[PDB]
Amino acid sequence: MKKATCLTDDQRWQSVLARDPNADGEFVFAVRTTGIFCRPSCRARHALRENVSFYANASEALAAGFRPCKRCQPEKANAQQHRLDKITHACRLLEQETPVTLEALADQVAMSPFHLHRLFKATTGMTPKAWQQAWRARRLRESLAK
Ligand SMILES: [Zn+2]
Repeated sequence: MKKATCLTDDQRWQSVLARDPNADGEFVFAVRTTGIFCRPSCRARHALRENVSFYANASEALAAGFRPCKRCQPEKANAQQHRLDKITHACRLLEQETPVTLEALADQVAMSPFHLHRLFKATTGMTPKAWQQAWRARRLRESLAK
């Protein structure tokens, strides 16, 4: 209830230095120099540890007489933003046995086969075709085959 600042200056400065894009409700940084207040999150190098103000909500700092600074995720913007989290979702989504369309997976991610194939290779390391063949090869080799 009521998105307020942290319990101390050090505790709040943490979220600021952390640059957590999911700080929707953290605290807006008021700049006395430029006279602007950044959304709860934000990570733009502005105002040192003395020339910066702390506001619970953008409405609070704005009323005081400051200009709002966007581009720091104010509310509703990034759906996920993550290469590892994306491929992880694909790996689970592609838990079928029948050959699935490549571009189809590209449709959900809204990217080309170069990104998915590259990302999947950067994390997984092996293509989806290798996974299926891996099980078959393991079942055959497990019987002292080859
Ligand atoms: Zn900002």
